Amino acid sequence: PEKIRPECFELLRVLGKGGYGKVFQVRKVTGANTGKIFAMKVLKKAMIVRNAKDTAHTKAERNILEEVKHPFIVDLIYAFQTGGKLYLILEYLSGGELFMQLEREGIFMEDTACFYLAEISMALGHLHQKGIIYRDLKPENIMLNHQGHVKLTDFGLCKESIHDTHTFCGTIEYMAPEILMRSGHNRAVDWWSLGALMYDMLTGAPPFTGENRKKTIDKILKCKLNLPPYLTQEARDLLKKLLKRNAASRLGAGPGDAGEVQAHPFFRHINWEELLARKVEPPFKPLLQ
Ligand SMILES: O=C(Nc1cccc(C(F)(F)F)c1)C1CCN(c2ncnc3[nH]cnc23)CC1
Ligand SMILES: [Zn+2]
Repeated sequence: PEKIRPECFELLRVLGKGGYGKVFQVRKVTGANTGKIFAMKVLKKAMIVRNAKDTAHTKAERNILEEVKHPFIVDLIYAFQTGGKLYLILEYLSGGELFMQLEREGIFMEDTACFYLAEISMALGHLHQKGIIYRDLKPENIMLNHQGHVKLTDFGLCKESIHDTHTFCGTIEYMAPEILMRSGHNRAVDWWSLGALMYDMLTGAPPFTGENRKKTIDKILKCKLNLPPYLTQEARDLLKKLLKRNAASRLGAGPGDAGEVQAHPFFRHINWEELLARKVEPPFKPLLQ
């Protein structure tokens, strides 16, 4: 049996740092996967007990996450606790954030947006089946692997550096009204957020923005959707079906879940079997760019 220790990993570079802890790119230097590169998160258990909402919740989420096998969800490989720290060993993802692609491109062609949103919808469908709600599809929460395919990566504890309960840490621009109102929610919040992300991809900004936090929340709650005249009929129709205040009435909120969204005419050109098999050419290939 292999004894996993922090000493099994050499540190290569820092990928992130915050109040809860720190993320490293690492190389495993002993055991079966000697030489393989991973992402290693190191969380301060002392900090976790302090800043929290429900550790049982986030623990259960990571418990499920560890067992998930899906091409568009991050692989949480090992998890162990020694010292006063929690170590999470994940697959290393070299393609950067979807945020970075949007920053570069300004806005996406509809075919580009369609590709990413399609892969994301399959990840969401799988998550819901396994009992996970993603909550927040801000483009920083979606990474790309070396090929340019989506990996959902933001689970469990709040990874923000500047905090605020952790609902309002970081941008709330992609989160459903009922999360912000703390009025109770379910997987329908994910289809809202997919819509907010789609809107950002196609127009350059999330749907509801304010000069400050208070005004932004007010706009999200009012949910007065402004549909740009320059987007296709299919894009506008999907957006109006996702970005609805009535959570129950969102496309995807019914019993078919992701199947409802995937059937929409906006995705008419997607071959879902090829997409899942990652046989569809991504719009952007990190290794080549
Ligand atoms: O966790 C992160 N940031 C962060 C920021 C502050 C604090 C903390 C914490 F306390 F949790 F440790 C974490 C990001 C997660 C996604 N990232 C990955 N980068 C590369 N391979 C990856 N494989 C899986 N994820 C990635 C980049 C960083
Ligand atoms: Zn926080």
